[PDB]
Amino acid sequence: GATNATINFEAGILECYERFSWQRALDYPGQDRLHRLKRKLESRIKTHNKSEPENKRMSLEERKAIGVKMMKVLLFMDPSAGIEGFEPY
Amino acid sequence: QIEVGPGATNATINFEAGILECYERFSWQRALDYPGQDRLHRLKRKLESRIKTHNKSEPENKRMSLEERKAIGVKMMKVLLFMDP
Ligand SMILES: [Br-]
Ligand SMILES: [Br-]
Ligand SMILES: [Br-]
Ligand SMILES: [Br-]
Ligand SMILES: [Br-]
Ligand SMILES: [Br-]
Ligand SMILES: [Br-]
Ligand SMILES: [Br-]
Ligand SMILES: [Br-]
Ligand SMILES: [Br-]
Ligand SMILES: [Br-]
Ligand SMILES: [Br-]
Ligand SMILES: [Br-]
Ligand SMILES: [Br-]
Ligand SMILES: [Br-]
Ligand SMILES: [Br-]
Ligand SMILES: [Br-]
Ligand SMILES: [Br-]
Ligand SMILES: [Br-]
Repeated sequence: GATNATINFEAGILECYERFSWQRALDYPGQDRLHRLKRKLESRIKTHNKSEPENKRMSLEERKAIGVKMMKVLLFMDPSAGIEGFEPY
Repeated sequence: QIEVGPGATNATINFEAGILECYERFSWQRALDYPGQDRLHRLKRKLESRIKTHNKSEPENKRMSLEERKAIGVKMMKVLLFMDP
């Protein structure tokens, strides 16, 4: 529910920790935090997906893309994936 | 783990202050379940403590409040949000 939405949002959040860690900006307790979040969302995704029909199931990967989009919208940024898609103004 | 420089302390505080801002924005979608609300409140509480401790560890002209650090965090979040590996 609010559980699905919250999972997808948290999957975007995870993707951002990951991107930041890739750029060597995430500190060591931050990377512990990233590992806890990934394990926790994995277990939460397994459970949520097990309680829905086949066609209402989504991998972590798909969900990350959903949460990244949510994050863009909330921060008032163009919602399109990737570096392509900006408007001029 | 990934090896990082001393710059990552402040960067991670700023980053996480951007994260917190996002949770806060998402919350106003009432889309945030109880474990999500607890994660947000705990984030804010721990970040305030880290900010106070880090600021107390720095000159004065480098000290920054939570609201200033969120502003830095959101700047970083634009860059990150549009470069997908
Ligand atoms: Br959603
Ligand atoms: Br450290
Ligand atoms: Br932490
Ligand atoms: Br993604
Ligand atoms: Br903003
Ligand atoms: Br934009
Ligand atoms: Br898209
Ligand atoms: Br779009
Ligand atoms: Br993206
Ligand atoms: Br890209
Ligand atoms: Br537009
Ligand atoms: Br490394
Ligand atoms: Br550094
Ligand atoms: Br920074
Ligand atoms: Br978080
Ligand atoms: Br809340
Ligand atoms: Br706040
Ligand atoms: Br300050
Ligand atoms: Br403040």
